[PDB]
Amino acid sequence: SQKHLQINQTFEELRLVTQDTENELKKLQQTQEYFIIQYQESLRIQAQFAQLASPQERLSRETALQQKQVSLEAWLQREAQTLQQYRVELAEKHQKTLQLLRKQQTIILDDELIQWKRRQQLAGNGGPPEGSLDVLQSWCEKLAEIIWQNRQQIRRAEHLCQQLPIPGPVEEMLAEVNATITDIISALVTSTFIIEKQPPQVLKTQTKFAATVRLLVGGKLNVHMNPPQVKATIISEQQAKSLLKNENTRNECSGEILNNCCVMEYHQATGTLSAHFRNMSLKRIKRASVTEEKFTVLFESQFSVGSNELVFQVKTLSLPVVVIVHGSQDHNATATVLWDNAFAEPGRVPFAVPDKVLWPQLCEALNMKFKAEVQSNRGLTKENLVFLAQKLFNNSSSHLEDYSGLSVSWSQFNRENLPGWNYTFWQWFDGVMEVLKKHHKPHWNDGAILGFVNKQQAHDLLINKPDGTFLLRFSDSEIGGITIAWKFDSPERNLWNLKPFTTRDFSIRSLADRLGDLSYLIYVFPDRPKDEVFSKYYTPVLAKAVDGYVKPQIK
Ligand SMILES: CN(C)C(=O)CCN(C(=O)[C@@H]1CCCN1C(=O)[C@@H](NC(=O)c1cc2cc(C(F)(F)P(=O)(O)O)ccc2s1)C(C)(C)C)c1ccc2scnc2c1
Repeated sequence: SQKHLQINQTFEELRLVTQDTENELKKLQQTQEYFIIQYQESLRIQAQFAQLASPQERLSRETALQQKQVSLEAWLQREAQTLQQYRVELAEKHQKTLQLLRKQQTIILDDELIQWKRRQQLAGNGGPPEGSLDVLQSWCEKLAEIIWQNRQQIRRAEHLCQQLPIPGPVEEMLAEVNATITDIISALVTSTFIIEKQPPQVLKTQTKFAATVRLLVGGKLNVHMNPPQVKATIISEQQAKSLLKNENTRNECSGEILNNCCVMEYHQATGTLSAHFRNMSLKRIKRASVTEEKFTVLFESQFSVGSNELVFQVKTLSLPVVVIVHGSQDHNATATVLWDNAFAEPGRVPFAVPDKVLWPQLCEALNMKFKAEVQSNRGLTKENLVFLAQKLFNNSSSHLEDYSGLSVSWSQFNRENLPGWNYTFWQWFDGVMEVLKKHHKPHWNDGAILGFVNKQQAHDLLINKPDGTFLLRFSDSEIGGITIAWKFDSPERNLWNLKPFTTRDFSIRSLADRLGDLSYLIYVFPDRPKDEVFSKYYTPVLAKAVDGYVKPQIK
């Protein structure tokens, strides 16, 4: 990888300095224990002076006992300042380790984890998959091991201090180290409670749904031994906003979810601690445009780490969800989700989005969504984007760079209607994706549908072509309509436009079968023979058993 090597180098340095301070601490314990024994030897001198009944040998033993006393008192005094100096040195080393650790955690949590979440958010719009949490968990486990080893080293150092107090700067250094450890652990625990698999963002009521919540530090802390219950709740955008500023009622919810409790399972030979909610269902939704109303599944859990007196209340909000009830609401609910996933700013307050965006930014969102909806690598070309910009901005320019600095508001996108129509831009664009997705994925993928050309453009492309040359185009006046533009010289007219076919027409007779019926359609623009493009789709009429055919037979 690239910057991942520097992260791994910092982990190896943190591992080394943590081992060094463990070695210094064992030495500090031994120095203090030997000092305690030597202090008791100085008390043993005074008892020895009271044990000389004896006659002439009393003077010889007294002079030696006094010399031992002088040397031991001088040793004890030097050792007391050595104990002091080593405590300060150990505390300075712990401070240094915690500062390097804070910088490393900042990279993992505010950079790498945020990028993974942004990829997850964009995947909701058709973007490339976030990928596995394997390296994030591997990094978080190391942060947990290093913070924990350092915490138990400083608690051992504190215990040596309470057993043999030496007043001075050490107490303030230890208080500062304890405040630092407490901040690192809380940030790590609260930030590694993440949603691995988001619930659906266009959420239909009474529909079984799933979500997976994982705790990246579960394996390396005392959490997997007593796996906590995770509770899912649906809350409104306002309730989510109040929860973030801690100004909430502690129970506010906007509906009920069935099978909303789940105990995290620990998977050994992976180290993963996760709650797999597989059978959730929105039983009811409480409402305050319904299709613009955002909710979030709040996941919350409470667990302790290593000790009774160390409990965390973790909370994580899913990506905003639009709740629907009928299915016909999915199309408008999708626009709200699309704009949010694409244009949410980092560090925003629960579910704020920019009012307007630049046309190239919207292009990137529509192309991503289009490719995922039609399941093709054939997305929106520069010419398709120009056609869409012309429809949106009511502009004539055929140059994509002329739209680069133009902005599109949420209202121009899915509120106000296009120039002379009773529909919005999004309704039209989603009408195209829906008619393609429903019946024409292989035709779109094959290049059989030009689509994003206007009536005048189709006219100019077909004028000088042989009779019977045609193209398939998206209708301007009918949502989800596909119209045939064709050239065929006749006294009354040479360039023709067929009345659009919609999903109802396609359900009665497929596009390819209708094209096969029209004998005046001979070449698909530019020069491809019709049967070469559509014959694989023609229906081979099958005889029926009700008509006496005992075996499958084509008529
Ligand atoms: C009758 N059967 C069985 C057929 O399939 C034959 C084809 N057919 C027709 O001939 C229909 C019947 C009425 C006239 N007609 C036409 O096609 C005639 N054309 C038309 O009636 C029209 C052409 C356009 C083009 C657009 C447009 F370009 F897409 P837009 O971008 O929105 O401006 C919009 C509305 C119309 S109405 C034509 C060929 C001049 C004769 C037709 C076409 C589509 C449908 S959908 C349901 N019935 C039909 C019938």
